[PDB]
Amino acid sequence: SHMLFDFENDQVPSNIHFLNARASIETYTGINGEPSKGLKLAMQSKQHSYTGLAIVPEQPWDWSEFTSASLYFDIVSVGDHSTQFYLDVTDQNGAVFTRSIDIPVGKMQSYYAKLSGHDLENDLNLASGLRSNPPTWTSDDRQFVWMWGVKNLDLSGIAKISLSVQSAMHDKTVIIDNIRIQPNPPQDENFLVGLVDEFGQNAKVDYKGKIHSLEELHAARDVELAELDGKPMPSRSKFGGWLAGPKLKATGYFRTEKINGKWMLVDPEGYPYFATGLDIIRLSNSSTMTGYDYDQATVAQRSADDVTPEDSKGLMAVSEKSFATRHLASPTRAAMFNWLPDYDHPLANHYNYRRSAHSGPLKRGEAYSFYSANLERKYGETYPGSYLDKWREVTVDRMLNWGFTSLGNWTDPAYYDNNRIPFFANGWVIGDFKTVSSGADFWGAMPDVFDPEFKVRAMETARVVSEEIKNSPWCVGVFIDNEKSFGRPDSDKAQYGIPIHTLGRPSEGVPTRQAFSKLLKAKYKTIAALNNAWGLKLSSWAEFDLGVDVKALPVTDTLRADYSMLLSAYADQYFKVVHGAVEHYMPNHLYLGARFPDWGMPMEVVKAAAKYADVVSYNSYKEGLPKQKWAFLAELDKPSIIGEFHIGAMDHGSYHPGLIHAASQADRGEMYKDYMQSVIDNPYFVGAHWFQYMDSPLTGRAYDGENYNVGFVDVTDTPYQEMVDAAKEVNAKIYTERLG
Ligand SMILES: OC[C@H]1O[C@@H](O)[C@H](O)[C@@H](O[C@@H]2O[C@H]3CO[C@@H]([C@@H]2O)[C@@H]3O)[C@H]1O
Ligand SMILES: [Ca+2]
Repeated sequence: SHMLFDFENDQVPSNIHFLNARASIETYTGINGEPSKGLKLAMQSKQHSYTGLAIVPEQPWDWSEFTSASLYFDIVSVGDHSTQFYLDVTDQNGAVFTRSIDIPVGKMQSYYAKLSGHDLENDLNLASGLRSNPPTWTSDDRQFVWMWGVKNLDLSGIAKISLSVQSAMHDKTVIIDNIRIQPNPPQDENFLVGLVDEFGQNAKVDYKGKIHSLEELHAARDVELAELDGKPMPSRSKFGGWLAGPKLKATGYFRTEKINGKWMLVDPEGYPYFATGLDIIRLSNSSTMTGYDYDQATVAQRSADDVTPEDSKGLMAVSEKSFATRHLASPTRAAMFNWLPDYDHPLANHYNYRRSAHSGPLKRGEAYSFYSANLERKYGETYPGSYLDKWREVTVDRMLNWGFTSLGNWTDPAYYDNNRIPFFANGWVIGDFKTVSSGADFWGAMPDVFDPEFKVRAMETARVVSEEIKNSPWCVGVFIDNEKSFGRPDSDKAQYGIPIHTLGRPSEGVPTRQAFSKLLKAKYKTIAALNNAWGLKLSSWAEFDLGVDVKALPVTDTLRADYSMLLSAYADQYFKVVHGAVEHYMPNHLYLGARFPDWGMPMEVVKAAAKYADVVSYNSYKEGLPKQKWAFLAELDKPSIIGEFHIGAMDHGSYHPGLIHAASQADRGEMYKDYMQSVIDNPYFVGAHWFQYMDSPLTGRAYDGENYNVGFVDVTDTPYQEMVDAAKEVNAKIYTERLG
């Protein structure tokens, strides 16, 4: 194709810029086995949470002739750690896409990111409904995995090519060579055909541990069941705390306390407690859209009062009447599957049906859970559905064997009386209340928390959670909601997106806007004072109260101060209402906040949670908890919990490793241990939960197409032994590390 950088002139090129990284040209051994010159990039990524290089041509490259082509890099890690690279490609209009992949130590390989062609011809997926696809051609090269952003850049002007390492726990070093563009090979018209075998596995790729028959599955089951004796790790108290104490005052419920400078939970009997475990201990998210649909008059409709969003509903039992009306809605989906059972087949009962979807080519449709089918294959039936009871018992035996102290978030309520391991409960506050927007809402619109109907719904949410947990001492506490779009950290406008978007609306029929207006009047009194403040020329408060377009205003210190007031009042009201509901129906139990992702934790909102929540919860998909990124915790002095993290890999058939990437199954375990060490060393954290128990389906979970290697078990319900070992290493030292 077209060689951009081969480094053979021994220069570090002046249009490649470095950020917290040292670059030089070094002879190394390339893919063709010959010594060659490459760019050695030693990133100072232990110290700095963003490191990397950026190629910035003096004028954007005009690549418009490349109508079907990819960008290639030869890359390899050097030293002790694999490197997850983020590739960010930015065009001359500011449009960006992000791909990512693991870069192992050892053998150099070629990595490519498509610029145009093939499968590039709130939907983070490719057309298929997979977050990232199998390759559209066969080669030994590795495809950069799709993450997010604009599929089709303006190729007549590529402005920036960025490779970065972010929030690492270690210095990372790579060698890079042969940066080039190549036309795409012809597209394999079968690239999405026959992806899945009868077990839910990658049909086209054999890999270590793959199941090739029913008897191998039974052999896997027999080996494991032989080792599970139901026994907890040593010195765990009844409720999974630390028997060696010091023993503290016992209240009969889980609670928080600072134990010699380190925040802890304290179990119902008074023993120090630290929460470890897995999220999604349920079957709801294990189904994948098959491509078929049913007659709508055969489908039960959602009640408007239901507290449970569609994504979190139990797998729906599909009726024979429904199945009789089966028709093809997506040929592309349907051709993915080598095996799906007839309605007559004993495994037909693992069909599901979703009535909505966040992302993907179908808004609704038939889905099949291969994991669930494999439970039945593994454990059989001694009575209808007995494989589900057996799954739960095995699941609990596993967690105790593996040393986990809890069942994490989104545990099926059938586990809530297990009375062998504590669990975390959850509810979602959903309904018909009025909404507001941040201007970039990810999962859905934000609630208008000043609408009385929002409180009516928070109350019903808590009521139902309360009826599920039956005031049990086994419930560590209650998460409410998840990853709400309180505002992105990219810029002041993004962060204050809720105030900005809401200010643009009228006060009439917008209760959050009325609350905001009240605060600004009390601050400024007259319209002329507000005019001076905001640089506006409004004729009256009445005019102000019709809505003002402040999106257009650059954010000044005055504007920032006013937006901060408004966002604080919004978050205060949210947490106040949710906390009041939880305390009303579950007065004994901890309220665990709203699970802030890195893209939705503006400090005004964190502060509001620290006021009402007993434990502030954050989701953090990174290689660990970097010092500077989490220094703000000292200010709040609140016990905190990681609700989600994970590390995935692509050596066990998955097309997508997940959010954070390892070189292999063993490397996943090593990265789990590094992540958990950073939680364990942090004095504000009282636990961390891994998302999630099982891999997502190879062809994408029905809700939004995530198709990640993020399980402790694969589609066949076989544990990843490298993850088991890493969890046991961690779980053996959680208490000795925190207490001494
Ligand atoms: O295009 C939107 C993206 O923006 C990126 O900046 C986020 O890191 C991404 O974060 C992801 O968002 C949700 C889907 O995967 C998880 C990840 O944090 C969240 O659940 C995503 O929000
Ligand atoms: Ca070279």
